Amino acid sequence: FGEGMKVVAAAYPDLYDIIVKLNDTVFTGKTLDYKTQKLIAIGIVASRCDEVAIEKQMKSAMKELGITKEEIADVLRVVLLTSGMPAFTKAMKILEKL
Amino acid sequence: EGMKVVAAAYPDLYDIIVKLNDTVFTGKTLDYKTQKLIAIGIVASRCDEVAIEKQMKSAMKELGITKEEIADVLRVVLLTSGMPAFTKAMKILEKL
Amino acid sequence: GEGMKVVAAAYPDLYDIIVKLNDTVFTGKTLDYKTQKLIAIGIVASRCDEVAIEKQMKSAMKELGITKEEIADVLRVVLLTSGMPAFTKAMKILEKL
Amino acid sequence: FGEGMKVVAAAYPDLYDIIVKLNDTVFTGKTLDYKTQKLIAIGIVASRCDEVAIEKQMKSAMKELGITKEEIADVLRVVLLTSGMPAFTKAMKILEKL
Amino acid sequence: GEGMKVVAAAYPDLYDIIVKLNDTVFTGKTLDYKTQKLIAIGIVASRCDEVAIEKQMKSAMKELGITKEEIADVLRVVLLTSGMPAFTKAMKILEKL
Amino acid sequence: EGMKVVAAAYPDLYDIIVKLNDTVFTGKTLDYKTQKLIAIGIVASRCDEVAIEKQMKSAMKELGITKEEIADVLRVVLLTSGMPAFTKAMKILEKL
Repeated sequence: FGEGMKVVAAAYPDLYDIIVKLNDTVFTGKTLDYKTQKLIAIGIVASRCDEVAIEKQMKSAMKELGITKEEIADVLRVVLLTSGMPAFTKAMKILEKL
Repeated sequence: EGMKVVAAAYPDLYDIIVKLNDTVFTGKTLDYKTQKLIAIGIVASRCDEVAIEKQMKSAMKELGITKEEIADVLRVVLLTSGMPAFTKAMKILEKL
Repeated sequence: GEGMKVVAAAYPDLYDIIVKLNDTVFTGKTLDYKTQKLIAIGIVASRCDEVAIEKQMKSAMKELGITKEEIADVLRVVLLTSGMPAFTKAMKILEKL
Repeated sequence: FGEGMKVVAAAYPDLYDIIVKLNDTVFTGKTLDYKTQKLIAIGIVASRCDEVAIEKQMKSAMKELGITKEEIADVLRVVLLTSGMPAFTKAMKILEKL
Repeated sequence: GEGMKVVAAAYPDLYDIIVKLNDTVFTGKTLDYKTQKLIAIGIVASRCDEVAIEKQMKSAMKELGITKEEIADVLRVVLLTSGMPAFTKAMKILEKL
Repeated sequence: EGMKVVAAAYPDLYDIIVKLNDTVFTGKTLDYKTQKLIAIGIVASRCDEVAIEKQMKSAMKELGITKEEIADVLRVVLLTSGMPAFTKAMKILEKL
């Protein structure tokens, strides 16, 4: 996890621990694999305005799971349809710079 | 219907919407099912219950996407978007 | 609205400022009220509150004689800026209005 | 918790349990009391479009904590300033009907 | 934009439909392009993406000769529909533009 | 400044914004501090980092609201709004 979660670990250890368990359970799908769920997470975050959140989801996916920029771009096609040009173009620019 | 009126009244707009849809869902590497699961996650992260119900229903009917698959998407909605979105979407799923 | 009827009854200072806010917002330096009301439609149509969308559209048509095709021109912008879910919800609302 | 959470209890017991722990920890503030936090929760939910979520937060607050409609109305004043007339008027109407 | 330059290079079919979408959206049945572009400003100003806001405003001023007071009339509507945070962010963007 | 320009260019608008603010924060029963904590929660549930940082800074400076109090608000943001909003706001808080 990123800087935000390290602050939580420092400030509120028990809350941190419950968040980690939540995260680990969320990403233990019954049918969908972790890669698919992380692609979904990218889509959701990219549909909103948090540029740093978008960069971090994309970076972690590529680093941790080996997700490609081509796979991310396919996620962004869905962002365009669901969410419009502003979200799409912002996300595409972030992907390009990664 | 709804798009049925767009087709009749605004044929150019309708034609470009059909093409936008078709092109979006012609992925370079991810398949259509994966893209539709992403679409469900995005819509479920918001408050439009109709979009959510419609998105889920179409996915199940058109693609054979399962309720368990949808629930796996909703897990991600909880983490990204919080309890209200998650519990609303789970209630919707249960009625399908 | 029902919301505003009770605000007027129960919270007269808040109601007073709300009316004045509305009046001042819609007293543009350059843009006319029709243009501003079309902008308002676009903004609420870009979001998920069906009631707000139906109310902005219905008041526009009633107050200003705005047509469904004019509202649809607004919804074109909603599609581009906001995506298919917002567009399709708002277009169904418009059609049924 | 409401119908959504009962579905989660039925479908995913371990996920349900982690959510309950998260909830209980979130509402164990270090300084702010539970009433204050629930008023904040009303504000946040009311700032968005989920009418059912708004009705449920308000109902539970009034039932569980004895929060008044006058206190909720003061929350909604802040919703107006932060979020605009649509959110304010929708929330006020829901409060009125409660 | 940078986003669109790479889409054009890498994804020509998607780029093609995006351009056509834009062109069709901004070919209104009744409303003119200026009105539609003001609506677009209002919608993106109601949300949190500063880049989109700066881009819509800058293109409006450049393409259409839209003035800061005209944009401010849009922002009046943003305040009413969307609240102080959106209004103040967008007004600062406008002022600095 | 930003509102400083509004004051000069659009005096009626400015005057009504000041009154809206003042009236909103004249609660019938809740105090100003409680209302400002609510405001922090609402803004933090969204993506505008500047609004969040400004809201927190003003609250601490104007009202003596503490970082621990702000963190208690952010707990509610996590539950209502998810991890991204929570972790972003915690990162902002840490720098204040």
